Amino acid sequence: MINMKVAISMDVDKISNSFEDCKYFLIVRIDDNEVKSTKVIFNDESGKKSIVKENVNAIICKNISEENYKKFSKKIEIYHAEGDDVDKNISLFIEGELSKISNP
Repeated sequence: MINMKVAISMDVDKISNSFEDCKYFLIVRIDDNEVKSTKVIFNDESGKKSIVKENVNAIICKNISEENYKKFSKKIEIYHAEGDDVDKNISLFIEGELSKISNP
């Protein structure tokens, strides 16, 4: 069973085009294969520091920069979103059905 914290790169209406361009990071705690809680971290100068402090297990995004990939892939597994829908993607994540990004 998965017990993990996952960061998702979000626009107000959908998963964003990139980790870099998002409005906010949605921090989801998944426990006994269920979403238990959520939190918004705005993608501003402070939010960029905050996301590191969260110590997430995984990121879900559509695209990510070489720099951010280099930084986060040391510790964090980075998964590629499939379409725009965050709930569909959280489900796919839990099911083990998202692909792990190897190069941005």
